Amino acid sequence: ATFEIVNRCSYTVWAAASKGDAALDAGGRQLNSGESWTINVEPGTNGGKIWARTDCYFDDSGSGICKTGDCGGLLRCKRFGRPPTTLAEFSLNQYGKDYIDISNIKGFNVPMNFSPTTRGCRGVRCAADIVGQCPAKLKAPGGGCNDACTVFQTSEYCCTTGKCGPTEYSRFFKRLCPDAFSYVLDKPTTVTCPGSSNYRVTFCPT
Repeated sequence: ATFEIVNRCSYTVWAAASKGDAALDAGGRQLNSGESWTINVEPGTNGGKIWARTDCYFDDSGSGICKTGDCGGLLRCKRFGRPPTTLAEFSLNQYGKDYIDISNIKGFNVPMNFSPTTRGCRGVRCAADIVGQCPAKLKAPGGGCNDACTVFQTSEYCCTTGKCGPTEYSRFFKRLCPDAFSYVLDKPTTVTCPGSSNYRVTFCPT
């Protein structure tokens, strides 16, 4: 499957793509403002994620640091990124269908649209100014808006036992972005697409 990753932000981002135990495609790349990078994701990929990283520095070997979404200091991510990270999430060719969503469960750094480029389903978007509106206690000094699990490490926010409810913090993310997951047990906003659809992830769509 192809994923065109487009940076419409006025700032550089370093795109990242992983399924948690491996890179997807090269795993990461710099995207200056306006640049597009197309990756190939193997059919059947379960639990893939794409995200933006901000304020990165990498040496000539591809080792370094980012302020949001850092994946073990690598340009080419093999693991998931450090919160806060707005997440484009997908599982492809799952009993003949693809499933896509956006999640704020690991916080929010950069606004995102995640849409099919082929027929048969809708896209999802979280484009509101979550960083600007972020509750004081969730603001990450390194940049972005943390989720409450990251900040407070409670069973309720982290849904450790599988029985949590919405919270004042989750409701903030949900108010700003109704079509993204705001906590683990949120009413799903997952879209079913035809198996083997292709996609575009756009940072700063609006």
